[PDB]
Amino acid sequence: AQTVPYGIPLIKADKVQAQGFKGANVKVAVLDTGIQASHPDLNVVGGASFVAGEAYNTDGNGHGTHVAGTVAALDNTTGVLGVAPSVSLYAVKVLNSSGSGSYSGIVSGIEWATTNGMDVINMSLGGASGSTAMKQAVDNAYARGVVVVAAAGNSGNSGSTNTIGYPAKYDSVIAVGAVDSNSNRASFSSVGAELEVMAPGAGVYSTYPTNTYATLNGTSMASPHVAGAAALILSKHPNLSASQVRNRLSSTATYLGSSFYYGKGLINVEAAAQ
Ligand code: NA
Ligand code: NA
Repeated sequence: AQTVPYGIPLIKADKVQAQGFKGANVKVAVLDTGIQASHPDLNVVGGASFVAGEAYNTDGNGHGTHVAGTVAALDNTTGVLGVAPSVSLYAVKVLNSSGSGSYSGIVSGIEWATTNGMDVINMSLGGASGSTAMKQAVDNAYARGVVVVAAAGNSGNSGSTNTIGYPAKYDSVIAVGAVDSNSNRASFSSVGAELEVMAPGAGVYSTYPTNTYATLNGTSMASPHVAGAAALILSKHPNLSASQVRNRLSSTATYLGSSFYYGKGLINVEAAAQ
């Protein structure tokens, strides 16, 4: 009745969940295209909208509900299952239905999450260039205790070329890369020195607008696995700092190969949340 997306077992989320740690009472904001809050496998407690004309609890694109689903789709007898199924989900709409947003929508969205007490911030969005506003934004959210996790990018490797982008490029934000189910890197996964960890990314099946589920590809999909894993780490050890969580994710990761392609490795929430 309920589907267990290959990702959950691949990062050992099921192990920690069996320990009784499901991300409960941990606040998680998803800066995206909105969230089809009425979806039966999702529980959006609240959020804000920084895109004109669109509320925060609707997903005109689909990307948002998908990424929310990876982090916290309700542990029940329907749909899929999320990495941290008991987390407090927050929809922070910063991308419109085309999957585009402005530096100010995004900056406003981060500023809100930091103000409102979010523990983890997930950003499955990016761009070629950053901004002083965005950099200072993520720097504060991080310094204030938030775990900012961002997609690395989907530009492959152009040789020496660092295809990693903002917000992921910055050092207060964890840049996540995508591996398939065989634990191999994905052709689209951006490469660069600031690549931190690898989380499932190809063939990711999750919640999709209009009460259904779809399969997507992208580091957009890798990202919520880590935003998710940070939540299980925080529920189990709520006294940890963002740097302490970040370190556990990266330090216990399973080595796959060169960091310019894999960062420290594929993540392991069981060893991390140890
Ligand atoms: Na479910
Ligand atoms: Na980074």
